[PDB]
Amino acid sequence: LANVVILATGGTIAGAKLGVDKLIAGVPELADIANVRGEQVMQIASESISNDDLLKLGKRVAELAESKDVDGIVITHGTDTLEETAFFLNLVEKTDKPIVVVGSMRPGTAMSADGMLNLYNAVAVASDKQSRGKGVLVTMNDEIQSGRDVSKAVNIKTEAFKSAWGPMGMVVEGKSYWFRLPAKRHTVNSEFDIKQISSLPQVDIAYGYGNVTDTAYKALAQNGAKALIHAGTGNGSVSSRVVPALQELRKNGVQIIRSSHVNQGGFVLRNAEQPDDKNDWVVAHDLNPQKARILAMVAMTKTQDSKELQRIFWEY
Amino acid sequence: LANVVILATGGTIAGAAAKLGVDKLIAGVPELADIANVRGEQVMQIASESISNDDLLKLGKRVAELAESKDVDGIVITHGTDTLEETAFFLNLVEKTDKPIVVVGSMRPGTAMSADGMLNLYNAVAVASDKQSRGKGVLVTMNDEIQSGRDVSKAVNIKTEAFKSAWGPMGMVVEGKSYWFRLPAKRHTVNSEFDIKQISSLPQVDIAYGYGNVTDTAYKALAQNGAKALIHAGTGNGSVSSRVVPALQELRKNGVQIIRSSHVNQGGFVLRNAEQPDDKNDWVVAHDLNPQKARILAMVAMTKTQDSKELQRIFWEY
Amino acid sequence: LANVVILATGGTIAGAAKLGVDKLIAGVPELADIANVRGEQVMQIASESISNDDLLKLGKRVAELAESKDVDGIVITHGTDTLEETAFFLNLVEKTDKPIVVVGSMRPGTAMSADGMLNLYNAVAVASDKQSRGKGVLVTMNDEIQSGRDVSKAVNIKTEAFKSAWGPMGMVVEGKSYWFRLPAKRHTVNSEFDIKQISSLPQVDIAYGYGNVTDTAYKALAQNGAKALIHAGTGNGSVSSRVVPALQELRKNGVQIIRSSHVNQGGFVLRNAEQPDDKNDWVVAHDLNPQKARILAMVAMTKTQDSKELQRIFWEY
Amino acid sequence: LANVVILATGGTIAGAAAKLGVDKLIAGVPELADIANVRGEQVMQIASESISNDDLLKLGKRVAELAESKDVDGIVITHGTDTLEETAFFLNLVEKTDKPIVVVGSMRPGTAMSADGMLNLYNAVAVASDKQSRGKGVLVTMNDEIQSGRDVSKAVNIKTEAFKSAWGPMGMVVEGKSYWFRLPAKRHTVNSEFDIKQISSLPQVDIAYGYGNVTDTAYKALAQNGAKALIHAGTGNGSVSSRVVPALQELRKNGVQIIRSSHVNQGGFVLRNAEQPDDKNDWVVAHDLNPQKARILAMVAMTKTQDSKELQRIFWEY
Ligand SMILES: N[C@@H](CC(=O)O)C(=O)O
Ligand SMILES: N[C@@H](CC(=O)O)C(=O)O
Ligand SMILES: N[C@@H](CC(=O)O)C(=O)O
Ligand SMILES: N[C@@H](CC(=O)O)C(=O)O
Repeated sequence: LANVVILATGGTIAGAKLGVDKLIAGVPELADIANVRGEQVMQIASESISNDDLLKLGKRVAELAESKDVDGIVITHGTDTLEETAFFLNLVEKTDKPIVVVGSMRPGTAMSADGMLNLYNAVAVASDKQSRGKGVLVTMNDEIQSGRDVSKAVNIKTEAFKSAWGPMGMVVEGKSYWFRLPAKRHTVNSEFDIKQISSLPQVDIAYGYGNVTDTAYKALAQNGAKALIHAGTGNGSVSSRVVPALQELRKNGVQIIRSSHVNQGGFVLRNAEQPDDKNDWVVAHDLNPQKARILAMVAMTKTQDSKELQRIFWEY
Repeated sequence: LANVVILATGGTIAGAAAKLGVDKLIAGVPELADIANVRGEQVMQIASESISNDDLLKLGKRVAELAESKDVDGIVITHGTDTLEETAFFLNLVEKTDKPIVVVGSMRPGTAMSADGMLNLYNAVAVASDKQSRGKGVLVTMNDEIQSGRDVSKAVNIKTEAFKSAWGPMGMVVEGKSYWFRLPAKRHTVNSEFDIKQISSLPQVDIAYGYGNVTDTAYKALAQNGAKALIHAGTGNGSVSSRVVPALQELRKNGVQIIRSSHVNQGGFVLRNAEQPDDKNDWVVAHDLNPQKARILAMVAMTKTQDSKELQRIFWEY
Repeated sequence: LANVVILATGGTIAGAAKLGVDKLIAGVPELADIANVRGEQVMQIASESISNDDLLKLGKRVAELAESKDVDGIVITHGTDTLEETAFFLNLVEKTDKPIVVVGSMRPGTAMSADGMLNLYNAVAVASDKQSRGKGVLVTMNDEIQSGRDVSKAVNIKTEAFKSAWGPMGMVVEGKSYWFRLPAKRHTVNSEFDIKQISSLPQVDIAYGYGNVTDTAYKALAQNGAKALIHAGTGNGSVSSRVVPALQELRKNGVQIIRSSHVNQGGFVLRNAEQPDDKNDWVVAHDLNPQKARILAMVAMTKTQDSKELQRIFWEY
Repeated sequence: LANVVILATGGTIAGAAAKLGVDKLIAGVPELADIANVRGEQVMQIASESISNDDLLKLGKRVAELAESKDVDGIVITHGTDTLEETAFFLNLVEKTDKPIVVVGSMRPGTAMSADGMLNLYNAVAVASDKQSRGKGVLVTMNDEIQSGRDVSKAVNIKTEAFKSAWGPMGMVVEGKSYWFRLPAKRHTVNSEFDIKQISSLPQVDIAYGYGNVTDTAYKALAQNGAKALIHAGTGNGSVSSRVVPALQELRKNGVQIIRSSHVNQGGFVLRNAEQPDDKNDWVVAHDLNPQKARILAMVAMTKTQDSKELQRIFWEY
């Protein structure tokens, strides 16, 4: 049987009160499908995660990917920032070993609680040869989702996690069924490595909407942001009122990254709504504002060149 | 034939955004003359991502004058897509009329191959001319759909199907004809307690985003710059970082309404007292409304009340 | 507390369709907090094998419970395969404002993370709720309140199996109902149809359109007693060259021809667009998928044989 | 510039359906000259709902000779939307080439307002011309998307977003540029074991629907009239009424393959041995393939094997 480690971090799947040992006891069928062992990396509500928490989780994952005693890794996590952690690990963990991030929308105490099967399915996928080299996976709602572009898109319901580019597969009675492969750079073919990463630069997000001002953009840069993800309307559109503040912030050395709150499909096109070449801005392509923040943080451990940041938004 | 007035505000539907005047928009769709007697007004000429609260008030005031005119049966607003959903919701809350109000944009300018603007405008006029549209609240007619101005949202970039609601389209418009499948359940227009006739100004409301390692910085800065309500665009169920809760409690003590929305915009809603102790903090949940919609309702509402219980009731009924 | 009766019909919700209604209820003790619940076993079937006579029996029992002063709301537990056919049929023929809720599960209560427990809780919560009065028949899976009219089994395996092209009308969360849309189409109290009057349904069958299809399924189904054929066409109810002559002669010999599609996620079949329905005296099924259009074709033909009245019905329900 | 040949077959994309020649389709998109050296051929002029197996063989042999030509870089087929998905999957199985093959149609004719054909055709040529398309299998380029011809389906009537896949678009095409976000996982084109150069005819495969009170009649008449496989378009997970199981045991006993598909088409798939005992019956499940797509794959598989176990492998790899 495969050797799988579960790194627990908290979340509703642990309602964040249960320790990894009771999560494992909760799903006795795990022993039918893998030799499982757990660690408690942290116990948090994922809306409260820090950059310190990600670095600790990422270092611990790498240590396990380097052990020959570990065939696959499952991370139990809060749903609220599951997508951010999943994408982070996709960029920085240079391993073909299966990494599965999994949450639940209900606590194990609720009627029809989703955690038990989610965790069974995360271990099955963590144990499957088909998962090797696929990059980071999320195994909720009987789907295999890419950790790059899966997002918490529906509140309350168990089908919370969607990608604009579709599920890559499904998992049913412990069996993995593939229908698509990834096209963007991940894990083994990533240029980033958590091994070379000691700290993450500060990246914040400001929201675009009618009558918005430059207040959040200025205040976030004054308080440490090295890049601002603009969560614009439409195709990363920027108010004529705020454009001059973004110009001034870029000259001031802040990367201006044009994402959107248009998250079910499509992508932000360079030079369409704003003269990005002229302003030395970047477009976040299809990536939603919290995903763009992660790719921006990870990329700026390696470069501050707006041209290289654009290539990285076009490749990951 | 109904008397339909087209109010032009700009947008890609008038693009080469916001370069063609209403008379060339109308002259580009000669078939309008078959379904209605149309006339045009230029209310403004803007890229809608650049809208001000001043422009919104101006539009709500002009719509109100046309609605009470006996020579007007329906009103079409041509508009940029980027904040179409904000304007549509605003009109839905403040125009106390039964007459059809339709907001319409296009994802492609009229010069582009396979431009969506001509059929969109034809459909908007058809819908605004139709007795079925009366009393339905503000409607949006893109991609052959009749969408509620309340909860339809620009959810897909680039593609002509950009506008979605979590609760589906209410109907379709095909070859000029409206087909209804659902009716609105939330208060609007005729049955709203709000009225543009009594609204001349709007309180400042701003939005801040929730994500990993977020700080209280944006909330504090926005409140220092005049925000009377902060929309929290939370992760998950309006969830709030432990590092941010202290600042939201101070800001509420200071008289700033705290309204928990989310960036989980495909379905579901934010539940009172689930992720945060709203009753304890005297906060409001925004129910199913996305952050930009919650802003529009928050600021229409606070023309009338600062009581957080009334604001919660409004977020549950509108 | 509301008085709610559960009628059990089978389905994976009752899987180990092997569990009696008394076990289903006991397996959700929380039902005691939200209603006074009684169970009856109407039948114990896999819903893929349901018959017209199952439908009438279930409908006639629902009508008797609706007429009773001691019943506030009704829940039917049902297999998911034809849940959408039963829910539409009940929406057409039950003349009552009392809540009727149809419910199944995609996994048996024996499975890890079984969905049947919360589904039944939700069905009783919604059947108990005054908000449900006058709304027509409802389906309460995946935390949603779906219209029985146009909800369909659209996704295999997963618990979000039920979708409507027109979206969920609401949700049910911790036993409370949250409404966002109202039905537009005729249902229940405003229906011209009544299960009280119906003794037996006309025979109605369905044939599929596809490349290189022939007229064979259509003639064989009519030859074995179909009074109406639901064409499950490509595209906008499109009909092959090769099939149009056989459908014209069937119509000529009194078989109703109803143009549906296997294009089910949205849109509708438009009269006179792909085929000259006025000339052929055919009918379009509007938005209704083939199995839905079959239900409505059965109910409609208990009243009329006039193709124009059938088209009016397919435009109103 | 790339050499792209357009094989025209009819459809709404050529409507005044199937009335304009390939020259008029080329002339109505003058910008194609900017992106490729385009040449055409009228293969047939039909409403795609009337297509035959003869039409498919002739089109697959045409596509094969052109792909074999060193003066052709990519191929575009202009087609009716009703059976576009069947043709596309057919070609993705039988055309052993890394050269781009794009099937395209339109939901509105080019005379309608905001007609979708011009941009769809431009995009099909752009993708057919793109080095990124080589090796990807057959593509469909409608609604600014790049869809796999394997599993894209006409899922929405009337609207230009008609074509969807359960597994999402692979990419998008915007201002003639291709943007990829997934790759195919299933066997196609060059790694197919099937080849149009070896196929002179197709076995007869027919489709029958499952629903309440369904009987065995359709299954028996279709087999009596020549079917060698029946595609069972079941409720749920390929479920079969107990009124019908006996009839299908009989037909399989008499050599007719029985392939369990479903009318549950937005997601999941039909699981072997779950709803019916397929090992015991010697039946095949269609996996994620919808009934019309299952038929295509059955027909093509049945030109190389009558072994139900080999057919099931094929349903699992393609
Ligand atoms: N607030 C919780 C929600 C969840 O886990 O579902 C978390 O992310 O930890
Ligand atoms: N930025 C433009 C885009 C559009 O109209 O599609 C606007 O909102 O005006
Ligand atoms: N075949 C079962 C499926 C289910 O109930 O989920 C039935 O319809 O009875
Ligand atoms: N009936 C037409 C429809 C279309 O092309 O959109 C066809 O398939 O030929």
